[PDB]
Amino acid sequence: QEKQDFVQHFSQIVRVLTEDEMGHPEIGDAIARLKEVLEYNAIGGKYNRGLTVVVAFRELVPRKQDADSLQRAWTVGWCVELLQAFFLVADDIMDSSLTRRGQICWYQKPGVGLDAINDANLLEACIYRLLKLYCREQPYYLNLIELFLQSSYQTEIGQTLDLLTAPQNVDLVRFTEKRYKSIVKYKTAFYSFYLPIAAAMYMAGIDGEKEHANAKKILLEMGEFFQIQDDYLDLFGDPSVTGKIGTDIQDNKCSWLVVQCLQRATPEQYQIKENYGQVAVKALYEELDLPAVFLQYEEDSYSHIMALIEQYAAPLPPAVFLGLARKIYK
Amino acid sequence: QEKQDFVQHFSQIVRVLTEDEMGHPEIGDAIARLKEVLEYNAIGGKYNRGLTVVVAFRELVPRKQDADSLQRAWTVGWCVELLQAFFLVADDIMDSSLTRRGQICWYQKPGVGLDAINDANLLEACIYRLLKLYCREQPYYLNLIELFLQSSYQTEIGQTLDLLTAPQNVDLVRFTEKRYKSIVKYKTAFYSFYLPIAAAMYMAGIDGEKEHANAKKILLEMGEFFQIQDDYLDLFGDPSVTGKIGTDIQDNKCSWLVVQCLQRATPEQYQIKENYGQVAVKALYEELDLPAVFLQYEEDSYSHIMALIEQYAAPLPPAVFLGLARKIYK
Ligand SMILES: O=C(Nc1cccc(C2=NCCN2)c1)c1ccc(-c2ccc(C(=O)Nc3cccc(C4=NCCN4)c3)cc2)cc1
Ligand SMILES: O=C(Nc1cccc(C2=NCCN2)c1)c1ccc(-c2ccc(C(=O)Nc3cccc(C4=NCCN4)c3)cc2)cc1
Repeated sequence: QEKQDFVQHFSQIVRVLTEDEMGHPEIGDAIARLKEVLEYNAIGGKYNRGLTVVVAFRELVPRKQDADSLQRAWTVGWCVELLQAFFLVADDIMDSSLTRRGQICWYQKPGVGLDAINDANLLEACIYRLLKLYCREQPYYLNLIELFLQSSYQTEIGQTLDLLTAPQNVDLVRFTEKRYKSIVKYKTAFYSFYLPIAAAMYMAGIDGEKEHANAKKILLEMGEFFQIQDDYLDLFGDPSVTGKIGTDIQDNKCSWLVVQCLQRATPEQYQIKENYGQVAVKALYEELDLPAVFLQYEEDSYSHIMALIEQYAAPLPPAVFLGLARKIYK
Repeated sequence: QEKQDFVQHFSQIVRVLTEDEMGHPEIGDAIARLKEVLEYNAIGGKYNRGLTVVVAFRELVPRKQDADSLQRAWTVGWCVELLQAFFLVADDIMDSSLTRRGQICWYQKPGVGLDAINDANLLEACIYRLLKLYCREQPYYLNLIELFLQSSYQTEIGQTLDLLTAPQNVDLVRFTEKRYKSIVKYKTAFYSFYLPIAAAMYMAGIDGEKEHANAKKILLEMGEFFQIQDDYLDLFGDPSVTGKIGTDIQDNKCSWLVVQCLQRATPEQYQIKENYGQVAVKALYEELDLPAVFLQYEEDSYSHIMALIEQYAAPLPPAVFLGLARKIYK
């Protein structure tokens, strides 16, 4: 039910971002185009990240939430969604993707193409316009600005690392465990899991370095499991349950699965760079019982995350972290 | 001589941006690549914008400049240069350019291609890393963050507007004066002329809304002349004096020259969308005495800028604005 109140707030988000027309009509055409970029690219996902901001926030304070406070929590939720849209529009260009969210990628639209690059940059910019519009008088204004800038930088560094690692031709010597973890941490975990809780945290007046560092320990480990599950499901999931079918192996992805395969292949199995990149790695993954290795790692990972929450949650409510965990773990 | 002290400070800029290796070796390869992006893309221009920050700054205070203060002025100079590099790397992709600064465009490098998009984003991100590293304890920290974010947004809006206006096929009904001015203002004038002085301004403790608004009036008008001269010189300049030869007409640019041509062409001359986009518009421009129209507009524009400085400079030293004007006007 909540997610809907969050999705409701978008037309106001868009309204507010397309107001300058009023004060500066000369730029009207550019603003109309920005509105298209918003509506194409910010809508249509699951909104778990932006929603995480609202749930966290509302779990992290009880009587300090008048209508304006909740409004800011929604806006900063949507800022996370804009950050994500900025990455995705740009990542889709970089990897020559065709579809996104069951839709043609913004850039594959006739009349868009590589103009999508500036479109992506505008999505980014809209983050800091919303923060100024809604949060500039707030004590946590600067903390949120720096948080979104740091998240972007980490993500971009992760993406660099990913591009160096899986060039758009087989090479498996790069696909190591330490490199995999490192890509997941910077490219996915920081912005997907730390950013949304940390922002809620700052908005609740919880600005301590120690507390953020504790929350981060928990959340980066959750992020890591998330992506690994993601990788497992890409291949071994049911498209009837998941809502897409996966192309990791074809794409020369540094998947958890291929990293696991490599540290557990006799040289015969090793090569086999003869089937990585288009059909069945899939058969070899099953020969090495990677589904059982996953099942086992998931059990250990859950144990590990529960101890992490035990050790590192306080003085925050465990529920904030437990909520995420329940979602991650079927 | 100064410009050299500014260019000297780069290897420290790069050193400082590539330090995280020390604390986080897992990301080493990504950092090495970032260092390449810096050195390819931030070096090789004229550095007028970043240099404008140092000259302004040093003209705007007399005994309040110890070694650390001058260091910050240099760093924020270089932040402007990084902003510029971010735009240029990205603009070069969007318009399928071949060369930049007498060099192959970063993205045309074999092994780079559309990865340049993330490279561009990293240049952007490095702005706010330098500001944090050097300026976070300064009273003007937040003002500079917001200034660089606003400059980026304006520029991106300008670029949108430019893309809507000169799609990569002839149409001349879009090439109006009001649209031209509007593109120059947002795409070029804000970040090239207002940003560098305003940052120097903030660093000197001059944070007044009124003063910034006055400085802006002067500087956006300087920006406008700059670009118009740029357009004139593109065609009618001497490549032996300028250091490049111009391709505006071929590229379907909204040049000042074509805007002037259109409001002064009988329908015969009008069409003539038969020669706009590849050889000689050039002959028709001379038939309409556009070089004399330029010469005249330049004389009026100089008059106008001197009155603007007279009226709007105080309480800042006229020299800060006069220095720029002297450079703009042969
Ligand atoms: O509202 C839900 N969770 C929620 C949202 C916001 C905050 C919280 C929360 N709990 C307390 C603290 N915050 C929980 C919720 C509803 C449906 C789901 C649901 C959505 C997608 C899936 C699913 O597709 N999982 C999955 C697997 C692999 C990848 C992804 C995925 N999602 C984003 C990009 N990739 C997602 C599973 C469950 C998840 C969460
Ligand atoms: O150091 C010089 N000017 C300067 C630099 C920084 C601050 C100031 C300044 N005066 C007091 C306040 N700030 C003046 C300087 C040295 C050589 C030049 C020079 C460089 C290029 C040109 C020239 O190519 N002009 C020109 C024409 C059209 C375009 C461009 C251009 N430059 C950046 C992108 N396009 C440049 C003319 C003169 C300009 C300035």
